[PDB]
Amino acid sequence: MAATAAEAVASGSGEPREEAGALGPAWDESQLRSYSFPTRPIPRLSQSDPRAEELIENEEPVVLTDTNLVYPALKWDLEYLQENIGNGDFSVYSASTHKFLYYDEKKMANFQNFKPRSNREEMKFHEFVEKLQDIQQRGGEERLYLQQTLNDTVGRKIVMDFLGFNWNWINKQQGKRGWGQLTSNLLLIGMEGNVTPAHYDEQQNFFAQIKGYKRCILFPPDQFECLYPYPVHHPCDRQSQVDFDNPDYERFPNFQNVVGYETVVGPGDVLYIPMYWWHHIESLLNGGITITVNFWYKGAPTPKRIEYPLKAHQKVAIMRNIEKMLGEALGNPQEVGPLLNTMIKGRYN
Amino acid sequence: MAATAAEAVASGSGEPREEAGALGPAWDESQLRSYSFPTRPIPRLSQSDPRAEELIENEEPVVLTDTNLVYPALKWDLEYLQENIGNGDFSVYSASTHKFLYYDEKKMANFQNFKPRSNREEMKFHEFVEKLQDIQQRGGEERLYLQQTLNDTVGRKIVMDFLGFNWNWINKQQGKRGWGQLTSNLLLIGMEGNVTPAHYDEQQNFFAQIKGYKRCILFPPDQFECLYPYPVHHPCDRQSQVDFDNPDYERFPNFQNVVGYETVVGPGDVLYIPMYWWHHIESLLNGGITITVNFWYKGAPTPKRIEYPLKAHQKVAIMRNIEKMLGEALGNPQEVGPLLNTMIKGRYN
Ligand SMILES: O=C(O)CC[C@H](O)C(=O)O
Ligand SMILES: O=C(O)CC[C@H](O)C(=O)O
Ligand SMILES: O=C(O)CC[C@H](O)C(=O)O
Ligand SMILES: O=C(O)CC[C@H](O)C(=O)O
Ligand SMILES: [Fe+3]
Ligand SMILES: [Fe+3]
Repeated sequence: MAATAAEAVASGSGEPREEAGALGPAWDESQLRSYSFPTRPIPRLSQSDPRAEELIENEEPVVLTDTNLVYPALKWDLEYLQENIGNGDFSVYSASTHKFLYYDEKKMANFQNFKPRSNREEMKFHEFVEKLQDIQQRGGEERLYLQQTLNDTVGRKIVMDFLGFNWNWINKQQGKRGWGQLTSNLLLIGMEGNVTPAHYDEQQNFFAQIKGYKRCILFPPDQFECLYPYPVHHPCDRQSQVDFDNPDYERFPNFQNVVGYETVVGPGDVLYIPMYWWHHIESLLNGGITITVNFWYKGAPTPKRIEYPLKAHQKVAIMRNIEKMLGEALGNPQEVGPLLNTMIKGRYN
Repeated sequence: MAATAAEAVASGSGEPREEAGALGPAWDESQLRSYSFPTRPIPRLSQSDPRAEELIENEEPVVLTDTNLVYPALKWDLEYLQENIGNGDFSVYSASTHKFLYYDEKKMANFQNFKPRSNREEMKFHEFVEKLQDIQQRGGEERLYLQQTLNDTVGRKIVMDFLGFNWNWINKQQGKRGWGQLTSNLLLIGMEGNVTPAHYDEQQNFFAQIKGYKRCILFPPDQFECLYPYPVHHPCDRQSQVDFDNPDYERFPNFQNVVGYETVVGPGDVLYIPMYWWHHIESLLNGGITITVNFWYKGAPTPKRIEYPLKAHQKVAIMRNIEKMLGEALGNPQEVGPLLNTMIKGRYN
């Protein structure tokens, strides 16, 4: 029965992997939040597996289990980083809810009726750690999520760890895919339960898990119609307007058709998040703090002769450009919507 | 009472003008079709009136009563033209209904499920006149509408009449408005009751009435949202999808808000139809055949520095361009609609 046959391939992250030396289940289902949509698993392969190379060349997610990409960082933890990360400033987001929706500040100018559910604040690593402890011991509920690009200002031992990354492997990946340069490395440290809502990036991403576990739920670019991203000029550009915890099927009917790809990554796993793929990321409930470092690369330059039909991500690119052009022409982003409706109502719908 | 005050300025063409020498009412109300929308009158002025110049400079319709634009052609009629128009071919449209919706043949390729309610056929003027008589005496109901650009091939006396047009006046109009060159002169001869459905042109137009009477109903460019033009790639591009005789308020709800500008033009009147203004044109019921010659001019070049806010016609221009671009990018016009809906549903509506 196809219905049942399907209810089966809709595993999710699957049965929890077992830790070496019989240290028990890495994590368990009750640590995962519950959503309204189905999900099949992202393949977990070895970098030496020809399949893994296949998925990447073909822009599909895959978790590489043995890259040693950030092997030297697997020793990182709060104590170690405070002693060696530097006296530099670290962007730290604070929020009331478990949801840390990203917002673009340079865009906060066009939409003033927008109020951030989470606020940013610069800190010295020890401050973040301090504030983390107050909350921790005082049993508070304020959630924090440090997210900072690793810059010229980190300490000596961190720079050392950095040099020990597996540049041989990734550089070859950058080379074989024609990608552009590495644009940055984002360091993320969050509290258990922290959620990064579904959104997509215009960067190729190698997501290297370091400490703790993270459940990653991705959606292919062709599910744009089911995820309803905010307007291109809105601060939450690229983020989904749908609240996965309380989805509004009236406003977002096609979210009822969404199908995800998930997996739980841990210390040493590297998840390839292809450019334009939506991803929702959550730190397992009661799993402790999580540490991750990503590698963002500019995508490869678009082929000179366009081949048809277009790939989903090229249509998404086209839609974004229309919204931007219209923004410039009308001289005001607020008017994009009204003109678009006028263009389709009774004509294309 | 504003409601009443308004029910009054909603005259229409107004009281029928009286013919010189007490020859009676030029025409009467029962000769006008009945529609669901209100209309105020287009001003009837003298070319020497500073107001007339005001409306034209400001791109608003006006009927000039004394231009002598086509004074020499006021003698034209079927007999005269057959003897002097030429042996050239004349495009003649035939239709079952009184509505002569224009269709672009070069575009009939993308929409094959489109069937012309009226068909074109080349003829020698005498043929058109012959076919006109058969129908006429045989009491048939097949309607014909000759519409042909006046070309290099017209007879000597017609070329003479042409030279006697008031080029001094119009050339000065072309000059003062910065318009481009005269692109053409369309000759129109239709049967009583013939209707040209609401549509807009991307040409400045001086509409010179010659024989018979025509009721002209125009709408400002900012009523785009009430008139629902077909998709830009459709054969009926620029025409309204709304059937003025049987309007579908379900599909076209805003047609309930449409307000027209009308007038009845006769022998010697010249109606200025500004670029992008919608116009519906009908030959009075039982008024005999009608003859008109238009003057189409390219519009003036768009100012180098764009001033805000945009004028309605600039937004219409913007919408058309979006539809065309999307057509090229997707490599197929049929897909424009689906992408536009995906772009607005749950995001901008
Ligand atoms: O100073 C900051 O926190 C921003 C650093 C910037 O993202 C970079 O290093 O390129
Ligand atoms: O790990 C998170 O919570 C956010 C990850 C971020 O979206 C990325 O693209 O690396
Ligand atoms: O030959 C025809 O009927 C088309 C003539 C063309 O419109 C022109 O004269 O520019
Ligand atoms: O007079 C007609 O029936 C059609 C007139 C045509 O739309 C024009 O722009 O001159
Ligand atoms: Fe991301
Ligand atoms: Fe026209």
